[PDB]
Formats: sequence, structure tokens, C-alpha cells
Amino acid sequence: GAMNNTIINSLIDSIKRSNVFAVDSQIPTLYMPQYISLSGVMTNDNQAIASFEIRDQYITALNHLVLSLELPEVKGMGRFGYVPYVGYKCINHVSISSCNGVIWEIEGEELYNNCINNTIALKHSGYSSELNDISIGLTPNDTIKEPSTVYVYIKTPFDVEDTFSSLKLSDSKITVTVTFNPVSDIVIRDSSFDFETFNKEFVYVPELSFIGYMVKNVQIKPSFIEKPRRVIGQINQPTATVTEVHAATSLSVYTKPYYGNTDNKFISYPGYSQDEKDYIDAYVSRLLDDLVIVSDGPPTGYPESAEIVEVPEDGIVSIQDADVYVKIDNVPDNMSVYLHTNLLMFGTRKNSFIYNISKKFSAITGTYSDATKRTIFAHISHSINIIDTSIPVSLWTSQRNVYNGDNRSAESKAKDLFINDPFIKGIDFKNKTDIISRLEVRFGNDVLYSENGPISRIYNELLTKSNNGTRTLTFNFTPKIFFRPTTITANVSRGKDKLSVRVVYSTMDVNHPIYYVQKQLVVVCNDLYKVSYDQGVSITKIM
Amino acid sequence: IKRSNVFAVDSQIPTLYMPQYISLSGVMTNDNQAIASFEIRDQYITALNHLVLSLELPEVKGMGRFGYVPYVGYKCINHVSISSCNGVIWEIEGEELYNNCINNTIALKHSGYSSELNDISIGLTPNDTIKEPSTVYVYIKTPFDVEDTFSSLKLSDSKITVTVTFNPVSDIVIRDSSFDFETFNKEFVYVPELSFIGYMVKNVQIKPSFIEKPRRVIGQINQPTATVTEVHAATSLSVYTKPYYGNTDNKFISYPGYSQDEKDYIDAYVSRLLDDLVIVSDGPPTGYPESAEIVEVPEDGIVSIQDADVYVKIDNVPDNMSVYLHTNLLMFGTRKNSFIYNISKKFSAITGTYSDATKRTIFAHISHSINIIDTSIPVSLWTSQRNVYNGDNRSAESKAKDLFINDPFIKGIDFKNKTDIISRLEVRFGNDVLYSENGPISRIYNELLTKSNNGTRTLTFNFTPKIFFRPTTITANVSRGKDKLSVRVVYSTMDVNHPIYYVQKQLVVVCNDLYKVSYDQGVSITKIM
Amino acid sequence: AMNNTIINSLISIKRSNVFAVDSQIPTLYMPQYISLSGVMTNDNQAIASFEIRDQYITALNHLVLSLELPEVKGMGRFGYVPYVGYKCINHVSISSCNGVIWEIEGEELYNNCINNTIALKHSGYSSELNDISIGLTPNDTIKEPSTVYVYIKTPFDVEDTFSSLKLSDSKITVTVTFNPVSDIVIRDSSFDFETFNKEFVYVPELSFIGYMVKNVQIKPSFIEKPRRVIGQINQPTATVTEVHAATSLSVYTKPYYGNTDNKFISYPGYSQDEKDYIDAYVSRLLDDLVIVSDGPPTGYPESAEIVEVPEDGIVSIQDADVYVKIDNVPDNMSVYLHTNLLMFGTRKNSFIYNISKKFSAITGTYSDATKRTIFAHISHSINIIDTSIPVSLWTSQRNVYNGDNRSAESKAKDLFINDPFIKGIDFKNKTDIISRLEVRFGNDVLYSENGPISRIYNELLTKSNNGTRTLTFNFTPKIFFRPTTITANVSRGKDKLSVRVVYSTMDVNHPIYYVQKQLVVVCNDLYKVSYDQGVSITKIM
Repeated sequence: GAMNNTIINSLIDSIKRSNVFAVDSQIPTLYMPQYISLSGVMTNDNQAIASFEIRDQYITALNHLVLSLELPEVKGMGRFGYVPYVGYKCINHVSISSCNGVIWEIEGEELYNNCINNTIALKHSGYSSELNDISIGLTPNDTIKEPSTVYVYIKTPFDVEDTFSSLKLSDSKITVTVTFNPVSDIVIRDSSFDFETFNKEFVYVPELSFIGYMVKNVQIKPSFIEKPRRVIGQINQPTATVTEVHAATSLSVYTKPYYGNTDNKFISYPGYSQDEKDYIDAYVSRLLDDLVIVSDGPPTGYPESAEIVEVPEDGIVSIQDADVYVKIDNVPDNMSVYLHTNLLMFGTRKNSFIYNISKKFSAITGTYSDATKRTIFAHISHSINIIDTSIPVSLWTSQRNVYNGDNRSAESKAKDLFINDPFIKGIDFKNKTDIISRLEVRFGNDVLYSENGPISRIYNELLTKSNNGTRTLTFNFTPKIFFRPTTITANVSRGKDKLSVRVVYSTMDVNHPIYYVQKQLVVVCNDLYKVSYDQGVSITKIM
Repeated sequence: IKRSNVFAVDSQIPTLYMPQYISLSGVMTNDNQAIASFEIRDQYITALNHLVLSLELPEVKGMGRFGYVPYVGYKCINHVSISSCNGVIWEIEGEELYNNCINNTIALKHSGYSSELNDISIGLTPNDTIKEPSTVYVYIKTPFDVEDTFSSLKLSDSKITVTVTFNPVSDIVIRDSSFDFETFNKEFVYVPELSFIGYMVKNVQIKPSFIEKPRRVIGQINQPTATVTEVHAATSLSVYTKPYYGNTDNKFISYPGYSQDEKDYIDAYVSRLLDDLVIVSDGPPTGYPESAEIVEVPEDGIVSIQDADVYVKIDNVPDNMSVYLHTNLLMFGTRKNSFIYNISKKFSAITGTYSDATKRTIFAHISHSINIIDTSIPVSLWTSQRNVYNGDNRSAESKAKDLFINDPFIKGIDFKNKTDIISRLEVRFGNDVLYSENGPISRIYNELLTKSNNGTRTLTFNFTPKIFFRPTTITANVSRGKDKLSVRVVYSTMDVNHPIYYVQKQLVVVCNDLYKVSYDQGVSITKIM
Repeated sequence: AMNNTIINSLISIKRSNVFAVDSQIPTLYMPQYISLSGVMTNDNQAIASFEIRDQYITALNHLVLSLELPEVKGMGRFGYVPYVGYKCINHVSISSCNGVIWEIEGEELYNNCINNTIALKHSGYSSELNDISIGLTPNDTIKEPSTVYVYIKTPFDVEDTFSSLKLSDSKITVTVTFNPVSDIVIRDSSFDFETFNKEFVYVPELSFIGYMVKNVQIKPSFIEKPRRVIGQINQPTATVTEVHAATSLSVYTKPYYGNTDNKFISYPGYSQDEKDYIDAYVSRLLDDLVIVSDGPPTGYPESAEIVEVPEDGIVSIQDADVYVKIDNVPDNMSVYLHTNLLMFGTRKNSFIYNISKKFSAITGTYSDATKRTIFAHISHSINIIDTSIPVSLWTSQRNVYNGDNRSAESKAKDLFINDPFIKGIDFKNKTDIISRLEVRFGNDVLYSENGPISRIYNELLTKSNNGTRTLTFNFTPKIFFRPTTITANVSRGKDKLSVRVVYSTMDVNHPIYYVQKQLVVVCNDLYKVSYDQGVSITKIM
């Protein structure tokens, strides 16, 4: 027949066998789910706070919290766009509490980090060309951005095993509190945009949705919850300490830049297109306008400090050791090809090394358009990196710089954008540059873990199936919900009740503007708590 | 303290079995609808799962433009039924099978998603090969695949019949008027083969199980209501919209081919319009309708179409020639002097260089506001009775390049299902309101819970693990009249002077009913009531 | 608030609690990421040995091999193969004092990790590593130093701590055999490979998640060990002997380039799509294909047939018409077409495989400033096979014509590609050269197919886009159950798996015909892991 005779003869007895072809269908707990949406109470350092009260005899349990936000219509002049994943960037803090106190809470950045491997959650929060590309308003009544609604998935420990992990409401009042970051953090704009009026007129319009469960004869049992706690080290300090560590499931270490010493203005931004190449291309495109000029005699509208040299017959312009090959086609007979040899330059001493952005170009080819009176570039050979695109404009014109610094046109400088994204990691927009050369984790006096390479980040990325992980030390490899989590146990008598993190940062060149980008060390500790349901919901720190 | 061993486990001896990949040839029968029947009857085939239907696509020869719809294999399916002597065990509608497999990239790729299959190929001579023959594989996802051998269909001492109903070849093909579809429709035959993983089980211990059977109800044209009757034990309910193109000839201006992103659809449309939009001619252009308003671009480069300014600058234009702009390529209006929807007004800057060698304009950069809706407008709606203007002011050359698109699984009012046309959703169990929403939070939950980017407004009643538990369902009350699910939507009001306002809509409601699988004297299913 | 319809519907049978669970106290343990430096030994094959013996390491899993790639300085073109880290591996073996516990061939480890995007990215997949960089001066930096991470996926990772390798006071030795550096590098003739091969050293480090278990309760387990048999060159048969309890059997083909210098005209670099391979090839040919010259072009062999494009624009190469139109061509210059850039034939007046005939339209604009043609649009029929033809086959003895009629400039840009994990007869494994597959268990036919339905099932069941014709015998959940296997009958001679394929035949006038094939058959045998007086494995028979 259809089965091969070799198989039939091989089969056609005494040993006890587990049934792999049938199973006894277990009757589950009688329940009924419902998607419930609630309007909050807004309160106003005049920080916006949204409060959602959940109290209903029939809402036995809940999970999968989703916060929706109504983004308004943006009208006026100038350039405006929203940061990618705008919804997550709105969040400063989220708290879930009962009458007995806080059950679970997370910092805005930590919620975002936990959802970074979820493409759907990230897309829902606001990742579109409509939202993230930098739109321009021409008249005071021109529409820059159309109104839109974003959805932020507040991932909680109650979602891990669906109904099994759900937050039970033992006839108690659950309060979900959401603290919002200033609108400055979620917006990318130029000087021409009236941010002053926008900041006044903007209001966060939130709504909290969750999956509620009406359970008939619920059999509540105690559980365990991991609560994240972060410590931010002092500016440019390679150390941070998490105190009162008694039962931790994990410890994450990362770096964040600090732009308080700057006006938060950057030359370029790629918009919705967020790849490393997109950031580089947007920067190169912004510089090329002033870098290669086709003019009738020496170019005008540039500072006296600018050194604009006419390209010789051979096409090669020498900027010290660096040779720039510039060849433009269809150049009018009355005009010549010019190169800005010091577009952006930095130096600490009057005759030492100089970081010149024009030296980072080797070949520039294109064709001059008679119709539009502009140069259309064909191919650019350069060495521009993600760090260059991540340099705040202030650092080019800083007191440390002996040169003018910014030798661009006033037209180009007016196109600069303010970027206040609250969740930037490393020293660049893509968190590409690893500035941690060594990591040392001490549990008291004893060295708990040490590494010279980011193998803890490699393990984090593999074990969580994420492409954007952090240097994480995982202590729990036991299946969640069905088992009590494995934790690092303290010894208060021996002074082993704290985790001290020490990093060795990379040594950067003083004549490179990135040296002055201030760094902050972020250490995240996941503490183990026991969820008790005896006379309301309550949590107790495992010690 | 007593501790659970997390470092070692007792290796359980499983049921003695042997799997085999079995492929079968069907029986073809012919509204003259193609039906394939596969009979599975073998004493040694104890259980089966993972049904894969293969299709041998023929060589396409001749003249004109031709291409297959993306995921061609799934689009071929109209209906699939798995039945025994006692009747239907499980059945699904073609679109519902596709929806269940939309998150599976591998299944979608196997069904036919390649530049070879989906790009629009052109045949120059009557014997020129447009498309080479190919074999596509359609994964018929069934409830028997969920927990592999545990969920498998047991067919010990029973004849299982797998029936596949095929959609007309018109649905799976994108072609122009030049292509001889008449001959193709006659000459085309579906060549199917059904593969499945069969299990020869020694001393099988069969137990009863539960199965979710999908039921869809399609409402009438433009009716914002649909009702699913005799709902007694449902695990989920999905609501979506489908466009109806019966009032049209199913012809569209452009198609991107294999490249399926929203931008790909937009770029293909812009590219098709640019041929007539900016013209380099020796005096006023010819070959356009009298209704066309082709204006010469001034020295300034700016052409004003009412409130809209179009910047047109072309390089290397011959001294005897001028640059022209079609100011009303596609226009729509319900009244003489009302709001006019002009496609030429959706362009702000057009730059390029004229080629002396090829005697054509090579466009460099286009600044425009063209959307996914524009690319999804059937040509018929531009020239409809409701339009006071001519509508289609393109050249006869451009109109001849229009393609017929009859894809059976289109959702919403656009090719990417980007635009949400449902403003409100109301679901009623009997007469009482079961669920209501003003935002697509049920779609957001569906997309999150299923880890899908192409979800639907779904109400899930079952959050209990499948196979190992009896599914949680919405229970009926026949005495109280709660034995039906009524869906009512409020469609979002669009502008009357926009052609997409005239795309007819059909409401689709999908209900997953719970059934009990019994193996006492053959395989049989019983509706849970 | 809950809807009244739901409340009324709810407000004796034994029910399983789906809203709460008893949190079981697990085995007391403490994990640790442990990194170890090896011992390097060296015909003259690099071998790394890692010894694991510690009282505080009871169990281990998730082996990750780090490799320090050095700074590459000098002249010429250089780049690393995609997923460089995996390509470095020739063999990996985990053994105890009682012998080998588990081992895998380099290609098989890569195949098992092909469905893991993270593992592949970690091993080295970046424009920095995989794009072909050029060194201009003898001290110019071609490639900056980098660290790659190779995830050695083992059966101990399946169910985390449950599947982990237990070290019952025994010494575990992890041995990694490395492929020559030639295999992981794409370079031109200009690049001093001789010095590079001498100066290059594999710098490995083995990381693993170690577990310190208090009062471990060890129980025996089951392990699947992969075995592969490589058939005789071009032979459509291969046999795996002593098959007693196998969980699966995979069949695939590999090309063999021993009859060539392993040089190829083009390479896309980091961009690895079929189109990227094609575009890179077209771009490399266009330099010599369309020439703007003051009179007939020079610097080409006498064998080259370079025809001036007529006023019409169409050049006829027998049956094939090539439309060539270039803008801004100087008055003193003309447009030329190389009508036989690459040509092949086994007979003097028979069928010719001409690469120039594979082009229908070539448009562009001449640049006065750079004195070169900037191509705008190319209409062609170039395929993945064309890009996969070794240069040697164009100039082979079988070819009556010269073959390679390109310029010396173009020929100097050719790259050596020695990637050890190539499948099929093309770089993308696009062409399916197996027409039929027959698998025999002893003398009886176990399975046969005319279409790759076993590959389709493999791709679906493993959620992979790069699967192989695989026969799976085990559909039982791993670790918690003893795997289901094919059962041998030694008395009936049913103790071996014999694979016979029917290959489709290529055209003899197409250079690809001369690409050698190798049939690869992979068998996963079932073994029992015993911990009684050290770790040991026993073949299930």
C-alpha cells in the first residue's frame, strides 16, 4: 500500500509506554476574558501623571496592559518629527499598586529595553514614515503632522504564562500610574519650529487597555515576581553600586550619554530610515551642500575662518596628508569647482593634531544641473562614521576648540535639529561603539564576574533571541512561573549585600569632539519578591 | 526541603511508531469549478498530519504582460475539506487558510513568492516564454499540527477524503489586455499532489479530542452588519472588511510585482504616471484627450494648479523643444465646481535630464504625496458616472499598460490593508452587547498575542493551552435568545470627491466553533451545544 | 467594567487550575559564565584544546567560541567570508576520559545554526568584515581587528538545565579543529596571501554557562550524534554503514573546485541576495562590455571581437540583438561593444555560450570629468550560475575559443573564494540538480521522491528558509522522551542507509557542466548517556 513494506515488517509490546498520540483533555478553570479600556485622571516640576483605577468584583484577574496615546495635529512653520517608537519614549515611569502598596514598577527606559526584541510592540508604539520622517511646515497654518494614535505594550511579569501568571485582584483596588516624560524628549525639531507654543498646547491623552478575566471559583496561590531597579552613576564615573541586594535574578550593565553641557542640537537626522548607513548618508548629504561648491569666482556666505580652495586641473586638493579628488561634469565656463577644506574642524592646541571633517572625504563626483543651478552628486568615497553623526553641534564650537569649529553656511546651520531622545545608549545614535573595554562585578569584596570582551552581551542576545542586548549576568535559568526563581544569595555579616560595578572605558583622542561627550554608567538589578494574596495583593522582598 | 530536579529527567518510552512522507495524486472534476479528491485508506496509516498541496504551474507562452499574484499557491485554494465516511471532520475557506498561515514566512515562500513568479513579465513574440514552469507548495495548516503526534488525525479503520476546491485561474493571474487570457483560461489545468506525514502506530491508544472549526459569514455589498447563527461554543470571533470590485473591470494603472512594500506600490504608480505627467515635446503635446490640460512650464520652473505649485526642471532639453506638465492626469469631481481630486496636484517637484540618444526623459528625483490608496483605485472609478469630468486624461499607450488584478484575498480598501475603514465595532451575543470598541484595540491584541504584523479585530475567548485542555468558549443560552453573534460596524466617512469613496465594501465575520472528535466506529465530529 | 452578558453567563466537575500554580522549589544551583584559554597545536592543522575540571562546575551548556581576528595591513583586495566564525570550524569534539561524548563536523554545526539569525550575526556578518576592502599602501589598514562569537549548538542546550552536560567529577575536553585561513578569506592576486598565511594565528577562547549544583541527582539521558559520509566525486551514491537507531537522515550536494584555481570574476560582499551576486557580476563586466574610445579599443586580446555600435544603436551577435546608447559621447570618440567578453564551446562551429549575448539593452552617460561611462540601466539575462563559474572553466582545455577576452585590468580584480560550506552548483544553492532521491534501509526501499518534498517538510518543520532533503524519524518531544528511531535487523542485512540520487544533466557547452559535485549524506545516530563512573556514551543497537 502507501506505507513502505520495510516499515510495516519492522513493526508488525511488554514495556510501559507514554501515550504520544492522545491526551486526556483537562477541564480548565471556568472563566471569561474581556478587553477593558479605561480613561485616566491627569495631574501635573509639573510632570504629567495618569492614574487608572481598576475595581470590580467581576474582574478576578488581569494582564497584557496596553497604553494608547492620542497624538495631536501639528500645525505651523519649521521642521518637526517624532522620535522612533514615540509611545515608549513618552513613558518616564509605570507603577502597578494596591492598597497594601506597589506590586510592580518599572522605569520608562527599562520597559523599552524589555520590549526591544518585540517588533510588533515597537511598531504599535509609533514607527512609520508619517510619524518619524522630519516634516516641514511652510505657512503658520500648514499641517506638519496629522493626528495619530499610538499603542504602548506595558510588558509585565503577569504576561509570561498568560492566565497562569495573571495579576489576581482579591477584591482589591489596583491603581496603574503612568508618569510621562516632557514632550521635548519625544520630538525632533529645528529653530524655526515654535516649540514654546507646542510645549504649552501639548497634552498627553492616555487610555489603558488590559485583558480582564472573570473567574468562577478562583483558587489563588502565592507567586514570585522580578522587580527591576536601576542605579545611574555620576557623570564620567566608571563605577556604580546597587545596595541591599539579597535575592537577584539578573544584573545588566550599559552606558548612556549625557548632553546637559550642550544645546542638544545635531547637524543631521535620517528620520524613519534608522540604519547606521542611513544616519551616515543623511550627514554626508547635509555636508555636501557646503563641501563642494560650483561658483562664479570665490564662494560667499561662509565665515572668514573657512578655507575654500579652487580644485586644480588634476582634480586633487591636498588638505595636509589627505587628498580629495573632486570632479564635477557640465560646469559652466564662467564658473569653477571649489572645496571647503575645513567644514568642521577641532583642535585643543594651536599647532597639534586637527580633526577635520573635510579630510574624511577621498572622492566626490557629480554633474552640475543648469536647470536647477545645483550640483547633483553621483558617488562619494568617504570615511564618515556613526560617531560623526552623533556629535552635538556645541562640541564643534566649544571653549576647548582653538579653531572656529563650525565653518558651514548660515543656511546649513539653520537646518540643525534638536534631539532629546531619552533612551540613547553608548556615545552614538546606534549604540555601535563599545566604550567598555573591561567589566568587573563585585558582590561585596569578592569579584563575582569579570570580562575583557562583551561575552555577557553575546549570551544575553543568544538566550533572549535579541539583536540589541546588554552586558547581562543571568542567575536564573529555571523555568519561570512554575518554579521559584534561582537568585544570587547575600551574606550581610560578610558585607556581601551589595553589587559594585567597575568598568574600564576606552581612551579617546582629545582632538576628537566625541571625547567631550559625557558618559553615565547604568546598572539594572532584578530583585526577587513574593506575591501574597492574604487580605489583598501584597509583595514582600526576599531576604 | 523537597526539591524538583531541574538538572535531570526520566526519559519516558514513547508509543512505538514510524513516520512516513506520503504523496498522492488526485482525481480532477469540473460553474465548472476544479475539484481535487485525495483518498487515504491504508490499514498501516494509523494517524496523519502536516498536509502539503503541491501545484505544477505550466509554461506561459505568448504575447502581452503576465505575472502571478504573490503567494500564488494559497490564492489558488477556494475551499479545503477533510472528511470520513461519517462526514466532514474539518474544513476551511481558502482565505481563512491563508490568514492562518500569514505569520509563517516559510509556508508563504513555498506557495510562490519569487521575482520569477510575481514580477510582471512581457512576451514579445507569439512563441516567446513569459513564465517558465514551476512547482509551488501550499501548507494546509490543520488543528492536527498544533502538538505534532498528540494532535494528529487518527484514521485507523476509516477512509479519509481530502477535497480541494480551486478558484478560477483569473484570481491568481495579473495580466494586460494584450495577453490572450481567453486561450490561457481554456488551456490551464490545476495539476495537484497531496503530501502528508503518516504514522504507523503499534498498539494505538486512541482517546477523544476537541477541534476548532472556522465558519465565515460575508455580508451584503455596503451592509455594515453580519450575523453568525447557532453560536453555542465559540473560541474566537474575527471581523474584517474586503473590497468588492464587481462594479469595475478589475483593471488598475500599476502593479509593483515581487517588491510588495507600501513604497514599492507607490513607486510603481509614480513611474507609470511620469510618462504622461512631464513631456518634452516640439510644440504642444499630441495623443492626449481634448479634456487634458497640458501647460508649458515657465522660465521660473513653477506651474500653478490652483493652490498647488509644481516645480518642473529638466536638463539638456533641445532648443526646438519645450517642457510640458499634464495639470489634470487623473481628476475626480461629483459636481461642476466642488472639491476636485487631481493626481497632478499630488506632485511638488519633478527633476530629470533629457537623453538625446534614447529621445526620452530620465527622471532623477520626484517630490510627491502619492499614497497606497491612489495605487489601489480601479481605473473604472476615475471614469465612473458620478464623475462630472473625463477622469482618465492619460495617453492611449499608458491605458494599454493597465493590469487586471483579481486577487481573491484583498482586505480593506487598499492593496496593503493600510487604511482602517472601521470607525466603531459592536458585537452582540443575542441582543445584549458582548463587546464594543471605538479603536482597533482587538486588532492590537490579536497582533501582540499572535506575534503577527497582519492581524484582524479578533475577540479571543480561549486563553487555555490547546490540545492538553478542553478550550474555553462563549456558552449559549437558547431560552434567553443568546445563540447568535451579531456584528455591526460604523464605517469611517471619507470625502465624496475622492474615488476611493466608491469602492464597495463587504463585512467578513469568522467564528471558530468547538467540536468534539469521536473515534467510536470511525472518525466523527459533534458540535458542542 | 465586565459586560452584563458575561456576568449572567457565569453567575461539581474536577477542574485544573489555569489561574495559579504551585511554585516548585528547584534544585539549589548557581550559574556562571566561564571563559577559558586553550592550547594551540599544529597537514599542520590548528587544534585548540579546552580542559574543564572543577568541583564548583557540576553541569555545563551553551558553548560559545570567541575568535580574535587580527588587523589586516598591506596592499590588495581582502574580505572575510559571511559568518566567518562558523567557516573557521573544521570539527568540534566534547570528550571525557571514557571517550567522545558528542562531536560535529564544521559544516554540520553551521547547518544546525542556519535558522538562528543571532548566532549567524555574532559569528561575523557585517559590511566591516564581509565587504571587499582595498589596501593602497604597504602600511594601509585593509581590515581593523575584530572579535567574532561562534555558538557551538549542542544537544545540551535543548531544555536548558534539564539537558545540560553533567560532569560527574570527570575531565571534559573540548577540542576545536580549524580550517586553513584560506577558506575564510576572499582576496585578489595583489594581496600578499603568502605572508598573511604565515603571520595568521587562530586566537580562540571557549565560553560556557557552568552550573554549581548542590546535591545533584543525575539520571541517564539520550543524545543524537551526527555522522556524515561524502560520496566519491560526481558519484550519485553514498552509504552510511552500521545504522541501528537513527532519528534523521539528510541528503545534499556540494561543489568541488579542485580542478580550478578557485578564482571568480566577482563577489557582492556583505550584500548576499541572488540579485546582489548578479549585480556585482554585471558591474564587473560592464567596464569591458561597453567602451567609449578614440578609434578601435586597445588593451584587449587579439581573440576579442569589439564592434562599433551603428547609428541604429543595435549590434547583432548572431541571433542576439544588443541595444547600446550612451549620452555625451565626444565627437572624436565612438561607442564600442565587446561581442565575445566570455565565450565557451567544445566544438569549432557548434553552439557557443557567449556572456555578451546575455545583454539586450545598455544605456548610460559618458563623464568628461572622470573620462568614464556611468551606466544608467542594463537589461540582461545574467543568472546566479554565471556569477558562480570559476574563471579556470572559461579558459579550460575543453574550450576551443580563448574564453576570457576581458582586459588585464579586469582579470587582476578576480577574487579567490574558498568558502568551505558551499552547497549545490551556485553561491546561493538556487539550482536543484537532484531530479530523484532514493533511500534504502538495507536492500528494501525506505523512501523515494521525484520532487524535494523532504526539503519542503524540513523547511516547514524547522522554520528554516535554507533546509535540506531530510527524512525525520523522530516526532516525539526531545529530552522528556526517548527519541523515536529506525530499527535495524542485522539478520536481514537491514543495518545501513543507502542513498541514490538521479542528477539532472547540464549542457556540455555551458561552463557550469564542468563544476564537480559531491553527495553529502548526514545520519543522526541515537546514543545513551551514562554517568556511572564518569561520563560515557553507548550506541543504541
